[PDB]
Amino acid sequence: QFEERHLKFLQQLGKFGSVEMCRYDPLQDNTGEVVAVKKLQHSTEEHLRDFEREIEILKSLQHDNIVKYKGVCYSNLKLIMEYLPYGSLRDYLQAHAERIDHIKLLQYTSQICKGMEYLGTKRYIHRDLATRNILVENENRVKIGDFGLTKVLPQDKEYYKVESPIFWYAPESLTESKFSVASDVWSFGVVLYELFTYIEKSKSPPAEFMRMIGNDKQGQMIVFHLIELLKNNGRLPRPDGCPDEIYMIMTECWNNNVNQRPSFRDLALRVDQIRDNM
Ligand SMILES: Cc1cc(Nc2nc(N[C@@H](C)c3ncc(F)cn3)ncc2Cl)[nH]n1
Repeated sequence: QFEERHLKFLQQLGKFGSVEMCRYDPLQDNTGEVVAVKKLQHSTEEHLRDFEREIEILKSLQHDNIVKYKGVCYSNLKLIMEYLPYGSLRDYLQAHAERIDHIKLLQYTSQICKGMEYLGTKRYIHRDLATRNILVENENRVKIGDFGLTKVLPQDKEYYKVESPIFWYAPESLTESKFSVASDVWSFGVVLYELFTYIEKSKSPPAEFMRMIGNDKQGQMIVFHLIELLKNNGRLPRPDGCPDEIYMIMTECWNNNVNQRPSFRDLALRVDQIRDNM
């Protein structure tokens, strides 16, 4: 119930659709809060339907580590969310690496873990866990910030079959397009990896996987060699300075065996506990 004429454009925030920063100024004086505004660019009939489910998913979530839904706006459906001022975790970490210690990295880890644990109780599968999709609210709090690929599990099965972010994808997601809580855990493992690399560019999952495959490989061979690599227990390497106990968590998340991957409940308790030993 936001009126389009009351959303005053401040700046673009980034790019299935674009995000803008706007001030909702309903009294048309100069007051009112800044908000984030997501819309589709050239909306095909399939994209609109998916965007409408994204909205209902986001509207259905209330959690300290999940970005807050505010409303919608029709002229061109726009989704209105709270504005989180420190940007993506990926960008915040690059910008402020010098001030972020391992204890802080594990505070973030733990909050992402709690948000995912909560998603799992709603039977939601995120499908796009990555630091680019986590927002920073302040130095002490991060929020899962985008739900554009998120799906609801069917009532009677524990997975769901659908450019993908292939370097964050579990093997069964690459080979069968099967997504589950277990494949979110795989990707979480990649998130934890990103964090302890501090986003040093040549240590990103794409750069590393491309070197391990061979930087000669292009187009469509890439995914085939990645599947092969993962099937042969090829893995992203331990980041410089990542403690043994943390890399062990990553490697456990990256089990080819779906059922042997840990739960977000398990992950949250171990990370919290490692945090205290520090
Ligand atoms: C929904 C929302 C976005 C913000 N804020 C910012 N967003 C962005 N980029 C967008 C594309 C983005 N959206 C979601 C996400 F997970 C990451 N990045 N850059 C800087 C800021 Cl400050 N507050 N609320």
